Amino acid sequence: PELGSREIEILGESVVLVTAYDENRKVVSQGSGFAVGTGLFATNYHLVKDGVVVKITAGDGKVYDVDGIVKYDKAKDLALLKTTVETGVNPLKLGTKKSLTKGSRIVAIGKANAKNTVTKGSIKSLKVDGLTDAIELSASISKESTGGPVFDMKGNVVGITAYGISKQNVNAVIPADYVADWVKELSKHSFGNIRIVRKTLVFDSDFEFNFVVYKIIRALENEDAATYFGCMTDELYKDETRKNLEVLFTTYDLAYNIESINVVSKSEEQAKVSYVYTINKEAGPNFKNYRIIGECSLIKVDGTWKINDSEEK
Repeated sequence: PELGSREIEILGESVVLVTAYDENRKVVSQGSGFAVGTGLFATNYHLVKDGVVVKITAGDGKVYDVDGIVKYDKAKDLALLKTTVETGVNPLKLGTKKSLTKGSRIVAIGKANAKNTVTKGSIKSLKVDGLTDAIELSASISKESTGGPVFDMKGNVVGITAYGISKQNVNAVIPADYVADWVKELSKHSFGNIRIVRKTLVFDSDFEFNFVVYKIIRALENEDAATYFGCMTDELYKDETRKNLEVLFTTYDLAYNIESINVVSKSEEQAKVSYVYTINKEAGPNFKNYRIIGECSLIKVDGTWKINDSEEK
């Protein structure tokens, strides 16, 4: 009852390279992921959280654009990505942590920069002190394989590698049950109907405009008023806004989940961009989580695009 090389090679064809880029096309993070649907890939949240643009590379070299993050869990360092198109990458069958015993053998597969690394090991413990639900392994899985699948001797995905998720030198993996729950919920929706929770951009002809809106929302999320006011014309700055931001940044920890950013209209010195995002409270006193559906006007000032008006509901 041991997973053979032939099976490992076949399962490895579902493992992909996940690369996140900043607005200047620089690589900010890179790791592994795996297909769990035709256009759905599981990975770590840390590999994509700072990616303005995210790309997936399959074992055959094919590169796919990421449309956005459809599910995520910060405490479990978990993310589910949706590609802009359905890919030819075969989804992997997911198992459960309920079948695991301590001492049982596992195989982790990761994609280096798009060739595979196979790491062998065993289950040390069915819990990890400090984590709500994690599995401890007897030895380490390399940083480059993070976000990749962990298989049992039957070939089912029982975990997801998560480099640095616990205390230093603790080797912990997240149970596949969490990804299976997301896949089951999303299974009831067609591909085109799956909704984005945290939007990632593509380097297309609309990038210059969509990025202003992406940057200004990201600045509110990072508690960065200097970047927030830098995204708008000098005219839009108000002392009252600056004061309101100080209270918001010190009172709460907030997540700004972007659903969509789209150019409505554009020209050489003027543009309109629509956007949808939610504000979710992670910590602090009472806060009513809410959705913002807006549209803003942009103008080119000394070459740099800036927001000169907005309307939100």
